Amino acid sequence: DPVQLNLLYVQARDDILNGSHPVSFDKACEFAGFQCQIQFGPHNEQKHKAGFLDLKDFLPKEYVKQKGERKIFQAHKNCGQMSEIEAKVRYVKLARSLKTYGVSFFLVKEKMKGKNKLVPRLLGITKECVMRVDEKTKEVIQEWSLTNIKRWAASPKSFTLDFGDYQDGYYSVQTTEGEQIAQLIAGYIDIILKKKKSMPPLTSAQQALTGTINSSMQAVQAAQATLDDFETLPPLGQDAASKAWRKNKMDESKHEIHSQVDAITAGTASVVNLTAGDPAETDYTAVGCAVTTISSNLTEMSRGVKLLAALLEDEGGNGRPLLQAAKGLAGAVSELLRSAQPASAEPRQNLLLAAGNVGQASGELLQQIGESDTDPHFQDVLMQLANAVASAAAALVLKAKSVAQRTEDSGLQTQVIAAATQCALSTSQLVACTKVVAPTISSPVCQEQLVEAGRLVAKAVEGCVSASQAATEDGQLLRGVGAAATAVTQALNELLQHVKAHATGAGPAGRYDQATDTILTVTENIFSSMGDAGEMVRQARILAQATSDLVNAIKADAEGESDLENSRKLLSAAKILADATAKMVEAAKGAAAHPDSEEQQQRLREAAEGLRMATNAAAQNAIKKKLVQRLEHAAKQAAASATQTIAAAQHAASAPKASAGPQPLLVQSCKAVAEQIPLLVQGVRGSQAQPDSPSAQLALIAASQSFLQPGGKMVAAAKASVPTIQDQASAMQLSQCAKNLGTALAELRTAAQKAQEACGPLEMDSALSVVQNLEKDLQEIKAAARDGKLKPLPGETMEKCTQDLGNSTKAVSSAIAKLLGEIAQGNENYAGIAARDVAGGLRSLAQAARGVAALTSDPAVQAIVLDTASDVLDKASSLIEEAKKASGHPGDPESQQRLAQVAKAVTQALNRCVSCLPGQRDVDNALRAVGDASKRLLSDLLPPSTGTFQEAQSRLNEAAAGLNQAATELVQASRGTPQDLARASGRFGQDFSTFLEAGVEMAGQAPSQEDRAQVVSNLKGISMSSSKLLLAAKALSTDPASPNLKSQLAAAARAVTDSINQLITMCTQQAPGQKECDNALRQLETVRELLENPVQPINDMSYFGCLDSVMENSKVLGEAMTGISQNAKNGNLPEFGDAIATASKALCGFTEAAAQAAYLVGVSDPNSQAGQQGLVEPTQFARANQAIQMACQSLGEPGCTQAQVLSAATIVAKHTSALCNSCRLASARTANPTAKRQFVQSAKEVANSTANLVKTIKALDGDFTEENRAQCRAATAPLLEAVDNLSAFASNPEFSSVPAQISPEGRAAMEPIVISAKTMLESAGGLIQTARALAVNPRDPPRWSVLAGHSRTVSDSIKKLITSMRDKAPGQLECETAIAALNSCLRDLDQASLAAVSQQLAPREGISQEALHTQMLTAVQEISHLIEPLASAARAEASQLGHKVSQMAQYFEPLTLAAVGAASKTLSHPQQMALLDQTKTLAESALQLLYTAKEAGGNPKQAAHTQEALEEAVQMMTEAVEDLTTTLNEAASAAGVVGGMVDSITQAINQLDEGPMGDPEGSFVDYQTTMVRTAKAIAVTVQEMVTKSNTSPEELGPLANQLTSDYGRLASQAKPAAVAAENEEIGAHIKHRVQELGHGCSALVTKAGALQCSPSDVYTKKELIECARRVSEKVSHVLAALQAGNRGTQACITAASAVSGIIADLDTTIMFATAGTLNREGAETFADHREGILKTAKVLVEDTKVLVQNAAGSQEKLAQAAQSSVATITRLADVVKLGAASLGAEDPETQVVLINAVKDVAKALGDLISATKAAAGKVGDDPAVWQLKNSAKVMVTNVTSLLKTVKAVEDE
Repeated sequence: DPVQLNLLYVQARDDILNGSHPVSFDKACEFAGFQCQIQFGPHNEQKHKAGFLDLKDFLPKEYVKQKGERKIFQAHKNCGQMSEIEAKVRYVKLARSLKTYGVSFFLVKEKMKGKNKLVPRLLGITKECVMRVDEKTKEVIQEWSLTNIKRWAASPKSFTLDFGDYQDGYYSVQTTEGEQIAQLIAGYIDIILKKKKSMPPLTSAQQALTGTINSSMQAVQAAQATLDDFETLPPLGQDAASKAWRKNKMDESKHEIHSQVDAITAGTASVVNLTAGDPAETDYTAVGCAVTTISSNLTEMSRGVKLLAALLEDEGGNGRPLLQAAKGLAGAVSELLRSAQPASAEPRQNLLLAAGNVGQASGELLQQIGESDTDPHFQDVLMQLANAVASAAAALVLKAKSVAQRTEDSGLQTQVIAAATQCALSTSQLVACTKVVAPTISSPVCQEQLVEAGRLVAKAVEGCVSASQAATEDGQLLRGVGAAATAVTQALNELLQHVKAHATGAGPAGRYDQATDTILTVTENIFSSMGDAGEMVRQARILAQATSDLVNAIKADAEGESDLENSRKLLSAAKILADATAKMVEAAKGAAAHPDSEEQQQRLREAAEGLRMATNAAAQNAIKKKLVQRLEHAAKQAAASATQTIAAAQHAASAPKASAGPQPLLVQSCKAVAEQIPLLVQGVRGSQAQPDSPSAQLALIAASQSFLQPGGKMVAAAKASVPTIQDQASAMQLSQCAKNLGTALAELRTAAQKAQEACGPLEMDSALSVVQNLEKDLQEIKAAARDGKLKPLPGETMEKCTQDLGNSTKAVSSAIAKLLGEIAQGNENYAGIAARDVAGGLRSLAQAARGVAALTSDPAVQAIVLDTASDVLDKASSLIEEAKKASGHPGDPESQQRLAQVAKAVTQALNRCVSCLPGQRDVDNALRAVGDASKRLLSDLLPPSTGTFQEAQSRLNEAAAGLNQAATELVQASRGTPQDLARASGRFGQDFSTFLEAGVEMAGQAPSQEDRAQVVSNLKGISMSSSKLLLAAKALSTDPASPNLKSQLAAAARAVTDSINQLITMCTQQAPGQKECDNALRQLETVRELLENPVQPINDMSYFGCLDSVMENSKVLGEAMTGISQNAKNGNLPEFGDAIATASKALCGFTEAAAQAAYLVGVSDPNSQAGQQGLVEPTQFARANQAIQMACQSLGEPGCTQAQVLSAATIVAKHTSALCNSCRLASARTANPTAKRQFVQSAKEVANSTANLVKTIKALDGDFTEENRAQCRAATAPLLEAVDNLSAFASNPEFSSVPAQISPEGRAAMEPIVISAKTMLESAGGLIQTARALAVNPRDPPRWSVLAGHSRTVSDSIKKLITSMRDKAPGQLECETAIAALNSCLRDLDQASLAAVSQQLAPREGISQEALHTQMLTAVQEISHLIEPLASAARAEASQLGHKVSQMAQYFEPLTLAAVGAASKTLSHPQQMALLDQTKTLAESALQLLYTAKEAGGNPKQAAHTQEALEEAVQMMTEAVEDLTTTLNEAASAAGVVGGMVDSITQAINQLDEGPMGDPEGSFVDYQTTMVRTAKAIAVTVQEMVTKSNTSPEELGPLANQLTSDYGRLASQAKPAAVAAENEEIGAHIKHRVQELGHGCSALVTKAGALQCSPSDVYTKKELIECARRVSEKVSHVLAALQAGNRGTQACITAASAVSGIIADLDTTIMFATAGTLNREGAETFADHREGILKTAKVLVEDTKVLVQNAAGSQEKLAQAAQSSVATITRLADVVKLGAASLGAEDPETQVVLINAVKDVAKALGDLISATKAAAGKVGDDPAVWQLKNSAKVMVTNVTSLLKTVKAVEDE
C-alpha cells in the first residue's frame, strides 16, 4: 500500500522539517538522505556536491545552520541509491521507532539544579507519558507516566507539575504557553482516569502578642515582689582595696540601672508609635519585640536596684526611697501593658496616658541615682516645645475645621474632617511620646523613636494641606498653610533642640570654646589630608584666619583683664600662637611652592600639631579636653549598648536551653564582655574625676582600645544566633540590640584613635606612677597585715587566686621581654606600650598577692608573700625608671647590659615570689634535692669502693624500675589534689637521690675513665630530663584544672623514660641478656598513663592521619611479636631483643596515635566545642629550647673534640633555624600589633647569634686553639640569652592553649576506643614478661600457652579498636542528619511554590513585608559566612567538620519558613515566584555541597576526582548567595526601608579592624590603582545623589544601595593595602581614612532613604545635602591618604585617566571631524602649528627621557615628569586641533589621520605611563624595565612617525 506510505512520508517531513519533531543532527542527516533518495532520486557521486542543495528546505531550520553539508553528503552515500519504496519504509520506521513520535513538543525554559540559570528542554507530552527530553540529543533523559500526576497548574508564564510519589520534589518549568499545556494535560489525565472508571474574634496573630505580654506580665510582678526585700551582701569590711570594690559595684550598678531605664522608656515609645496604626496593619511582633524589651529589661533592673540598695545601706544613705522609686516604676510599666492587649477596647487615651506615667515615673528613679545626663531645664524646654508643637496643632485643627463649613461636596466634606482628626491624635501622640522619652534623651534609640513620631505628625500635616486643596481657590488655603508652616517650624525647633543635648560633654563652655572647636575641625583636616597639596594649604588659609581671631580675641581679653600679672600670661600665651601661627603660615607657603615634596607635607603637618598644643598652652585646654568628652560619651554609649544586649541574651536565649547549635558559644562569649564592662566604666568615671590629669586619659584610652576585640566577638556571634531562636519576639529583640552595639563599636574605634594622637605620650612613667601607687597600697596592706582583720574580696578562692597569680607572673615576665626588645629597637612609641604591660601585670600580680593573704590564714605565712610581692614591685620599679633613663641614648652597650642585669633580677624576683606561696610547697625541696644532687654528680664521680662491678651495676638496673615507677606516680598524682601531687614528687625526690647514689657509685666503676665522662653525661641527661619534668611539675602546682599544663607534664614524663633508657642502652651491662625488655616494660608503664584521659590534644597530626599511624603500627607490632617469638625458640638472645625495641617504639607510637584517635572523636560530638591550638606548641617549643641549650652545654666543658664540636653545630643549626620559623608563622597570625614587632626582632637575635656562633664553630674547625675554643665559649652567651629571652616572651598566657570543652556524651563516644586501647597494653603487659624467661628456656607449655593467649588478646584489641575507628567515622552521621533536615526544607518550598502558582498562598497577617526580608537576609548572611570554614574542614580535618555542618543546617528551616511567608505578602506574581526560586536554588546547591563533604569526609587521601568536586561545588553556592543577597537588598531598596545598607556598612567597618595580616597577592601599587578607582565611584555617586534629591527623590533607593555596596569593596582591599604598604604609618592611615569615611555614609544613607518616605519634606531635603557634602569631603581625605604611596603615584594614575580623557576629547574632535563641523577659521597658516608641535614633540621626548629615567627615584621628580607629560600632551592637544582646523573639514580624512596620530601617540603615552606605574621601585634588571624602554621607544617611534605624518600632509 504505497499511498498511505507516501502520505506518512509527507506528513513526517512536515513534522520534522518545521522543527515540530526533535531529531538529532545525525538522525536528521539520515532523514536528508531519504530526502535526496526520493526527490533528488538516486544521487550521483560526481554531480551531487554542495552549491545546489538548499539546506533550509532540506533540514529542520534549527539544524540547517549546523552546516554539516559534506557530512550530510556521506549520509547520502550511507543511504546510497537504494530503492525508493524501501527508502520510504526506512524513513517511516526510523521516524516511528524514535521515542519522540506521537507526542507534541514545546520549547520550555528549565532551571538547572544548583544555579539561577535556565536551559532549554523539549518537554514531551504523550497519551500516557510525561518525558523530559534534552534540547541537543533530542533523546529522552527521563520518563514519567501520566497516572502519577496529582495537581497541575496554569500561570501566565509558568507550568508547574508535580508527582509527590516517586521523587520527593516536583517539576516546575516556566513557559508562555502554560495555559494550553495545562488544559491539554487536564484533558489527557481526564481520559486516563476515565479509562479506569467504575470583631471579638481576634486575628490569628493577636493571640501571639496576647501571650507574649501575658508571659511578660507574669515576669513583671515576680520581678516586682523581689524588690521589697533587701536580700544580702557579702561581708567585706574596711579594706581600702575592698572599699574600692564596694565603690565600683555601686557605680557599675549606676550604669547598669541606667541602661535598662533607658531601654524601658525607649521600648514604651515603640509600643506607642507602632500601636497607633490601624489594627490589621500593625507589626505585632514588633510590639512583641517592644514588650519583651520592656519586660526583659524590666527584670534586670530589679536585680540591679537590690544590689545597689544594699550597697547604699552600708553607707549612711537609706535605700528605702530607692525601692519606693523602683516599685512605683514597676507598676507603671505593668499598667501600660493592660492597655497594650489587643482584646481590651479602652479608649485610645488610656494607652497614651499610661505611657506618660512611665516617663514621669522613670524620671525620679534616675533622680534618686543622680545618673541623668540631660539638664532639668532642658526637659522643660522639651515639655513646653512639645506643647508649643501641640499649640500649633490646635490652630491647624480649627482652620481645617473652618474649611469644613467651606466644604460643600458630600464625602469630600469629611475627608478634610478625617485629615484634621488624624493630626489631633497624632500631635497628642507626639505629646505623650515626648513625655515618655524626656528623661532618657541621651541614648540614640530613644531619639530614633522620637523622630518617627515627629515624622508621623509631619506626614499628617502634609495630609491636611492636601485636604485643604480639596477646597476651592480661596484664602483659606493661604491661611491654612500659614497655620501649617508654623507647625512644621515648631517640629523643626523641637528636633534640632532635641539633637543639641545628644552630644554635650559639659554645660559651660568657657570663653574661647567656639573659637577652639573651629580649629580642631580644620586641624583635623590638616592631619588627615596628607598627600594632597591643594587641600592642606586651602585649610591652612581658613585655619590661619580662625586662629588669628583667637589671637585677636585673647588680645582684647588681656586688655579687658585688669590684674597686670594675669594680663601678661594672657598676652604671653597669646604671642606663642602668633609665633606658632606664622610658623605654620610660612611652612604652608613652603609646601605650596613644592606640591610633590613629601617632606613639605610633613613640614606643614608638624607645625599644625604644635598649633593644637599651643592652644593647650593658652588657658583653654579644650584641644586635648574636648577629644576626651568625645570618648566619655562614646564609652558610656557602648557600655550601655552592651548591658542592653547582655540582658537581651539572658532572657531570650533561655527559652531553648539547647546544648547544641550556636547558643552555647554565645553565653560563653557574653562572659568575656560581662566582666570587661566594669573595667571600662570604672575607667570612664576616672576621667570624669580629673580631666586635667593625663594618666586618667591614657587609662580611658587603654581600656577602650582593649574592649573592642572581646566585645566584637559577641556581635558576630549574636548575628549568628538570630535565626535559630524560635520565639520571634525575643528574637528580634536580640538582632536590634546587636545592630545598636555594632554601631556603638565603630563609633568607639574611631573616637578612641582621635584620643590616641591628641593625648600626650605615655613617657613610660605612668607605669612608674602606677607601680609606686601600688607600692604604697600594698604597704598599707602590709601595714593592715598586722591589723589582723583583712577580709577577702567576694569572688576569689585560694584555688582561684593562684591560677591567676601563677598566670600573672608569666605575663609580666613576657611583658619585660617586650620592653627589652623595644629598647634595643630604640625608643619606639611602643616602648611606652611595653611599660603599660609591665605595669598592667604588676597591678594583676599585686592584686592577686593581696588575694592570697586575705584568704590564707597564718599571719607569718601571710606576711612573707607580701614581702616578695613588695620586693617585686621595688625591684621592677628600678627597671622601669632605668628603662626611660637608659632610653635617652640608644646604641650604648652598657645600657643593654645594665638593663639586662636588672632585667635578670626581676625574673629572679618573680620566681621567688611564685615559690614563696605556701600552698604549693616542698616541690622546691625536691628540685633542690635534685639540684644539690647535681653538684656532687657534676664532679669527678669516682668509686671509693668497687663492691661488685658487674653485679652492683646490674643491681642498679634492678633499682631502675623504681625510678621509672617513681615518675609514673607523678602523672597519676596530677589528677588529684595539689597536696597529693606533692607526695608523689616528695617520694620521687627521695627516689631520685637514693637511686642516684647507686648511680654515681657504680658510675666510675666502669673500666674506661673516658666512659666516666659518658656516664655522668648519661646521668646528666637523666638529671635534666627529670629536673625539667619536676620543673613541669612545678607549673602544675599552681594551675591544677588546666588540661593543657597536664599534657606538658606527661610530655616531660616521656622525656625521662627515654632519658633513663639512654643510660641503659650502652653504658649498662647486658648480663641479664634482656635489658631491652625492661625498656619495653618501663615504656609500657609510661605509655599507659598518657591514654588514661585524653581531655586535651596529645599531638597535631589529625584523625585519618592517626588512623594510618595506627594502621602501620598494627602491622609492625604484628611483625615485632613474630620477631621476638621465633628467636626465643632459637634461644638467640641478641636478635630476640631486636624486635622488642621496634615493638615498644610501635607501642609508644601506637598509643600516642590511639590517644589522638580519642581526642579527635571526643571533639566531634555536637555538644562539645574545640580549641584554637595556640601559636607556639608547648611540646615542640620546650624541647626545641632544651636541645639547643643541651648542645652548647656540651661545648661549655673545656675539652672540645671534633666528636662533640661538629655534632654540636649540626644539632644547633638544625634547631635554631627551625626555632626562627616558629616565630615567623606565629607572628603573621597574631592580632596584637606588639607581638608582631617583638616576634620578628627576637627571632633575628638568635640568627645574629647564629651567624656569630657558626663563624666561631667554623673558626674552631681544625684548629683547636684554646682561645679558639674560648671564643666559642664567649659566643655561646648571645644565643642562650636570646633563646631564653624569646622563650620568656612566649609564656604570656593570652598567646596559647584554650582547652577544648568535651560533652559528657562526647566522652561517651570516646570510651569504646579508650576501653579497647587500654586492655591492649594490659594484654601486652603480661605478654612482655613471658619473653624474658622464654629467652632462656626453649620451651615450657604453660608459658608458651599464655604467650599465644595474650597475643590474640593483643590482636583482638587491635582489630576491635580498628573496627570502632572505621565504623564510627566522624562526619558521616550529622551529614545524614543535615541532609534529611535540608531535604525536607526543600519540600516545603516546592509545595509552597505550587500553592502560589494557582494563587492560593494566603498572606500571613502578623508581619509586614519588610520584616520578612530582614530575617530572610540575616539567615542568608550566616550561610555565606560558614561556606569557607566548611570547605576547609571537608579537606583537612574531620573533627571540625562535625560541628560546622550542623550549623549550616539549622539556618534553613528559619529561612524557608520565612521565604514561604516572604513571597506570600509580595503582590506581583512574577516577583514572588522568583523570590522563592532563588531561595530554592540556595538550598539545592547547599545540598550538593553537603553530598561532596560527606564524600570529602576530611580525608587527605581522596584524589582530585573527589577533591575537585568540593571546590566546584562551593562556587555554585557562593555565587548563589550573591544572587539572592541582591534580590533582597534590591527589593529592600525600592521600598523606603534602609536597613542592612546601614548594617553592611557598620559591619564592613568592623571587619576592617581584625584578622590576619600577611600580605596576600598584589603589590602596594596594584591595590592603589583599583582602590583609588573605587574611591571615585563613591564620590561620583554622592554628587549623583544631590541632584536626584531636587529632581526626582524616588530614585534615592538604588543609589543608596549602590553606595553601600561599593563601600563594601573599598573596605575589602583596605587592610591588605595597609599591610602591603612600605611604612606602617602609610598603611594605618589608608585604613583610618576609610573608617572615618564609614561614619559618613551611615549618616548619609539613613537620611537618604528617609527622604524617600517624605519626598516633599523641606527640612530633611536640607540635612541630606549638608551630609552629602560630608562624605564627598571624606573621600578626598581617603584619596589623599592613597596619595601617600610613594610606590606608584597619583601622577601615574591621574595621567592615565587624563590622557584617556584627552583621547575622549580627541574622540569629541573625531565626532566633529566625522561630522565635518570642525571648519577652518580665517586664514591660519600651518608652520605655526607644525613648529609649535615641533617644540612640544621634542619637549615630549625630553620629558619622556626624564620620565623614563625616573622609574627609580623619589616620587617627586617622576610626579613632575608625569605632570610634565600631561602638560606636554594637553599643550599638544591644544595646537593639534588648531592645526587640524587649519585644513578645515573640507578635507576631513587628512584631519582624521592627523588627529588619529596624536590619538595613537597619547595612547602610547598612557601605555608608557601604565608601564611606568608598573616600573617603579624596581631593580635594574626587572622584566618591566626593558618593557619600559620598549614603551619609551614606542613613544619615540610614534612621535617621529607623528613628525613625518604632519610633515607629509603639508601638501596634498
